[PDB]
Amino acid sequence: AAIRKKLVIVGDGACGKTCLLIVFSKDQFPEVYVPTVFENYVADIEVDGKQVELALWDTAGQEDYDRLRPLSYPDTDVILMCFSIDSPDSLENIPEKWTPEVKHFCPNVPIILVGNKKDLRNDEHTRRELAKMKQEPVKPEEGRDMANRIGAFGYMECSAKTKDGVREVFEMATRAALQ
Ligand SMILES: Nc1nc2c(ncn2[C@@H]2O[C@H](COP(=O)(O)OP(=O)(O)O)[C@@H](O)[C@H]2O)c(=O)[nH]1
Ligand SMILES: [Mg+2]
Ligand SMILES: [Mg+2]
Ligand SMILES: [Mg+2]
Repeated sequence: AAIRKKLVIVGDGACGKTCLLIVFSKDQFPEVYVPTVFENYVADIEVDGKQVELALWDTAGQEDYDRLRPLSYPDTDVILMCFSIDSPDSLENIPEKWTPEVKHFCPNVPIILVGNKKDLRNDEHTRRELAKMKQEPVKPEEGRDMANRIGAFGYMECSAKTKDGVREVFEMATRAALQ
């Protein structure tokens, strides 16, 4: 009857995974109370005229539990693989940590590469703090290149803070899961 797809979100601690789920889940109508933990959390989305049940799994809190975390991977239909645009170190962990893991436990599962916190790219305090480490915010082309490099289905940027791009992240994930 209903189409259910399992979505798992991964990426470094504090890169915006939980906030991204919260903003998406709060967008749903009728309005529902949204918790701060997501484990098989069912969200109903309509994409291209089709009703889909997305079962959301957040790995926040598990980023350094290398043996516990992969227990969430079986029968995943789509991966949101996140980094934060205010953290080049988070982007470097995409090929170095997250991609090998996800490809191992989720073979042939489509990956959406997601750059979070896009509102920080041109933020004065963010630039100043990063410059102390000889870094700067991630550029869009660096995100697009990484997405090609890891064989992502697509690349999206979003901000949980402004909500820009959030809907589109989940529409893209849903299409990927269906196809
Ligand atoms: N400026 C900005 N801050 C964000 C955004 N998303 C999350 N944050 C903040 O970044 C921190 C980590 O976010 P969280 O979603 O808990 O990250 P998680 O550990 O990956 O689940 C929190 O202080 C959030 O309020 C965003 O889009 N823009
Ligand atoms: Mg990351
Ligand atoms: Mg976010
Ligand atoms: Mg839940």
